[PDB]
Amino acid sequence: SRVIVHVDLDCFYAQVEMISNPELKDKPLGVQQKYLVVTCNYEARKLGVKKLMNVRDAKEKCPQLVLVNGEDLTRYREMSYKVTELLEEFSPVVERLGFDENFVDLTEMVEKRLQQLQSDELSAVTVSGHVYNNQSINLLDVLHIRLLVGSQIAAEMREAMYNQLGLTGCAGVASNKLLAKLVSGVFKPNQQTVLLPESCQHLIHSLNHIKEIPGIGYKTAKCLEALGINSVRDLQTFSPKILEKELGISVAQRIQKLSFGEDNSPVILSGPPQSFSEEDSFKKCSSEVEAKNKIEELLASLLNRVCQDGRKPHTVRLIIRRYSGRESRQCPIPSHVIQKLNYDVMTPMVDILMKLFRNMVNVKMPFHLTLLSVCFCNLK
DNA sequence: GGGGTCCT
DNA sequence: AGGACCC
Ligand SMILES: Nc1ccn([C@H]2C[C@H](O)[C@@H](COP(=O)(O)OP(=O)(O)OP(=O)(O)O)O2)c(=O)n1
Ligand SMILES: [Mg+2]
Ligand SMILES: [Mg+2]
Repeated sequence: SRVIVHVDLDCFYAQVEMISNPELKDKPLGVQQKYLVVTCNYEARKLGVKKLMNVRDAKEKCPQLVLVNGEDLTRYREMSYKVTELLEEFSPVVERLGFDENFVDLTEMVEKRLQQLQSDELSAVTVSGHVYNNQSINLLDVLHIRLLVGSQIAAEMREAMYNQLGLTGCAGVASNKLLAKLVSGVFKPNQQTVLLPESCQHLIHSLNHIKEIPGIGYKTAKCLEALGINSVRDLQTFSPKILEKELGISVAQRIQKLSFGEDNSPVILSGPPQSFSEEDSFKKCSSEVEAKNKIEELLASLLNRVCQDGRKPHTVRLIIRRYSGRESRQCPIPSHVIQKLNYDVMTPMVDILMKLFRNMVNVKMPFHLTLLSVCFCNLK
């Protein structure tokens, strides 16, 4: 009974970079974070570059590959919010998934448009983009009609994103979030597809690995494989009783429904972010003098972002990762420090973070850190 | 990697 | 505070 759209930008970081430096939009491009090419444009994907590939492999598999540094997410994050604000203008319930994916619940919009339709141009209702599995449309099936109106709205969304933000992307229209996300990637890049209900099982069985189901991640998949469960059909067919006692009642029941293409989870309004964090990874930090400097660097960056936002963070968290898996310490922020917008907030904040740091790290005995992160949360 | 979410 | 998920 729902019409959901999943919007997925084409090679997002690379797209932002190509727009920033149009001298790049004609060469194979890779966006680099440390030793990783986290994403690349479709010209590089032709030359055999894949997501999250090593720069050694990349530089060898494509020596003409242009690399730009994408460790600072500032510009990506800003464009990311322009996209979801644009979608929110179509319909206010927009759920973000990472920086480059959004779900919108179109069912009220679709119903409104259909109520405005007369007899002449309901003939007449046509699909925009691809129909998954090339299945024939039945114009007398109200479910088909509602999903086709969905595809028209999705086309308007992609058109607005291009005309207003210069961005291309894909869309998937289906009856729930799981299916919309699975179907959006069927034709890429810069294309869209709609899933009609009688093709649901074809879509779910098209998957080759159980980890390809959104909601089934690394740990869960490893567990399932441990159990002899490898195909979607294996999971569909496994004993609920055993699954429940192996993974617990909540996860087992949820993921088994997913394996049938069933997902009743609502599209949630993401709204403003609930946390701001910054991190830096490194080979080695083994002193407190370094720690403090790193933390000060991160803290400075964060205060720029708190300042921009408006709301104020009421707790701080320090996160670490030691050599050879993360640990954290948090505490409320003193009320007087919370009012800064002018003064000197650095020293009192670094004082707090260093205490947390010494709480976790025993500095009287040697240590080896490989990541540091500062997070502001509990915003008001 | 450099983010972000929610539940236990 | 830690674990699991998503990108
Ligand atoms: N461990 C990971 C996995 C993902 N990413 C980033 C790179 C991508 O920009 C985005 C997730 O990748 P997508 O699946 O959205 O793929 P892209 O948007 O990069 O390209 P496309 O959608 O065309 O496949 O988040 C990341 O930072 N770290
Ligand atoms: Mg994308
Ligand atoms: Mg998965």
